[PDB]
Amino acid sequence: SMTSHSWLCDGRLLCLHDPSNKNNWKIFRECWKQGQPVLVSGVHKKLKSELWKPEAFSQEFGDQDVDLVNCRNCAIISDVKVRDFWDGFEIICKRLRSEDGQPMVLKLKDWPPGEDFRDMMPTRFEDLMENLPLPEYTKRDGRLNLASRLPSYFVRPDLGPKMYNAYGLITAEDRRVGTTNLHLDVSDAVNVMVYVGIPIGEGAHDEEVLKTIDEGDADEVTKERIHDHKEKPGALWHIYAAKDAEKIRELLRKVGEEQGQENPPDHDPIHDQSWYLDQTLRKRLYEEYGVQGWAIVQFLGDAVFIPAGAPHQVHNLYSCIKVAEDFVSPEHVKHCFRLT
Ligand SMILES: Oc1c(F)cc(F)cc1[C@H]1CCNN1
Ligand SMILES: [Cl-]
Ligand SMILES: [Cl-]
Ligand SMILES: [Cl-]
Ligand SMILES: [Cl-]
Ligand SMILES: [Mn+2]
Repeated sequence: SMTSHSWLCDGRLLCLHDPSNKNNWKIFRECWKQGQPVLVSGVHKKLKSELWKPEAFSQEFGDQDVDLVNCRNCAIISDVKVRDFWDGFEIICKRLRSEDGQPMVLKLKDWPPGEDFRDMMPTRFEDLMENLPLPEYTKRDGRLNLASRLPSYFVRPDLGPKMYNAYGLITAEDRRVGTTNLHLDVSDAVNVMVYVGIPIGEGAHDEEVLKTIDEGDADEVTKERIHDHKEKPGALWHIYAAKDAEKIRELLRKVGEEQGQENPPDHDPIHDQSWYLDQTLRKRLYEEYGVQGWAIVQFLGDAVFIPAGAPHQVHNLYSCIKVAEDFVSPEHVKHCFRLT
């Protein structure tokens, strides 16, 4: 009952349906050469589901020391146990509370740390790397991944993968906050949604998630994946073409000045990783600068391909475990060159 692919974002986004189809490159490479992001669905069906549960991470690693971020105000919670994060992932009555008694929104910072994923979790590492889509691009030694083949005239990505773990944003005020603020990377990346935790306690929180997707500018086919197929939505992305990055910098310098920030005329608001483009800012970008983006809802098992140089931001709808691998495609190697 499956086709090779379909379109999202009104024809502007390729969606591949079979993550292990040996002919995916033939559809992928034209969209990719044009600087577009790409979605691949179904990767969860390829993985060992018991390796990707929050309860297993808490049991195996719960005594490690970590720092957390309060997503609502960017405050750092220093030197707590990683079980203090995992045990509140889905069960809200266990979640650390603010001084005022609210269940907090928390991101687990840099865990596993640096390049340690493979050493700490060798079985997770194997399960992910063996099941990544477009493997000639995405595997450490794929024929179309230049990462291991480039001289020092190019910025090379760290050894991955990297895990991205954070709770869902909850309230109407939370609609304007990012999980990961607007930034860009000089390498390509593939980001896989390996687990979505839809809570209980303040369970009945479904309604604010629909208003967020709608105001997020999501297309009508993406709204159908909820109501028709009952797939689990993880996170709302906005991605912008690499060619539009300077126009985005101009908007954010004008807004920083309007808000009384005192910045030099050359400072880089995208590198600062301090902005989240809310509905007001995304409309201003379109109307005042002529820039359109891609609004993407990443469901359980969706792999998002983010092109080198493309500004992007992430807003978790529910609690998410994401795992990402950097790579260097020949199509986009210009973005990591250190001259001209
Ligand atoms: O994966 C499938 C599949 F399950 C069914 C089909 F009719 C076509 C494909 C595509 C994918 C890329 N090229 N073959
Ligand atoms: Cl490009
Ligand atoms: Cl492991
Ligand atoms: Cl491939
Ligand atoms: Cl961030
Ligand atoms: Mn990134």
